[PDB]
Amino acid sequence: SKGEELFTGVVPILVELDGDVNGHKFSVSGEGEGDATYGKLTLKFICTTGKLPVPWPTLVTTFVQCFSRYPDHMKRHDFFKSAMPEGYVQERTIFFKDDGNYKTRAEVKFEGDTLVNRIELKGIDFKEDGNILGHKLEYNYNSHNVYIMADKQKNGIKVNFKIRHNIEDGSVQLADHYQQNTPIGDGPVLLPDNHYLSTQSALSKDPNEKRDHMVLLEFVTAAGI
Repeated sequence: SKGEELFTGVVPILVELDGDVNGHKFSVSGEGEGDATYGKLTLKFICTTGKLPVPWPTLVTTFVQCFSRYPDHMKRHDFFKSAMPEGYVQERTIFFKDDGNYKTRAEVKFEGDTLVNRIELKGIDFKEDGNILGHKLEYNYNSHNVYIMADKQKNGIKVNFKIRHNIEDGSVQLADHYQQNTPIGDGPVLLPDNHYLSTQSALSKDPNEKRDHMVLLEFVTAAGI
């Protein structure tokens, strides 16, 4: 592939997000590394504007699937890497059941040797007293399957999945994702056959960090083929 070669080693990652949730403006910066050979990700996020108005777990999916590990046999299905280094646009609408929804637009691409994820996030119809704004979500995360399907008309892919956020009371906060990716350039990309990504994540904190943050560790692997 065209991008395959870019992911042979450990790649530095840079994440920049600008968000507004119900008039609550904020900014997050993240740094880390990605090692596609192992579908491994390590990222540290910082709320630059002070305290995050939403719960960290809600931003996880938002904050680089090109770091997924595709087994040799599945390489031809790797749309993500194939779009590099020009990059791709990642757009989403995330509906929190019985609550507001997030609308995101991101650009994933290389800036020199660093992989960049620049995001704009807009959140509306949230309940000032709900699970989100009310910060009732637990600081954790579960493993999920991300279903991938090609989008011929748009020379990109469509992804759909649900995230299940644990609430402090033992209950669950549902987050339905609708996702579209399209190549930035005019270059060719690989259009995959339906398959999925198996994602596992772990959230932590840095004892030395005084600022509001989140440390994330993920492992991602393609399957279903």
